[PDB]
Amino acid sequence: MVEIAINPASEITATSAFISGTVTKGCNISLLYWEASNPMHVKVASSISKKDFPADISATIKDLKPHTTYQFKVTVNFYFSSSLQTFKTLALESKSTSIV
Repeated sequence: MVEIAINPASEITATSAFISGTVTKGCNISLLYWEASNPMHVKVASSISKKDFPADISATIKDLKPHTTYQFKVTVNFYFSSSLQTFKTLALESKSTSIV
């Protein structure tokens, strides 16, 4: 009886990513993210209580492990889960300035 839209992650860096979703048709909405190898170690990008539908939830999750695969979903009222989206962080990278 509820519809959830989840978007692929954008603005992905070595240690951060931007995840978003939308609920279209007092209820809780949460962005839940975790690294692929540890779906138990699950963190919360955002928690909002909108009674107003449709609803947009966004969060720029920081402090991520470089070069690591993460997954995130959107959960409504703690039991109604949407589908998964998958992304992987970048590794650390520098400004190499060679001399020739």
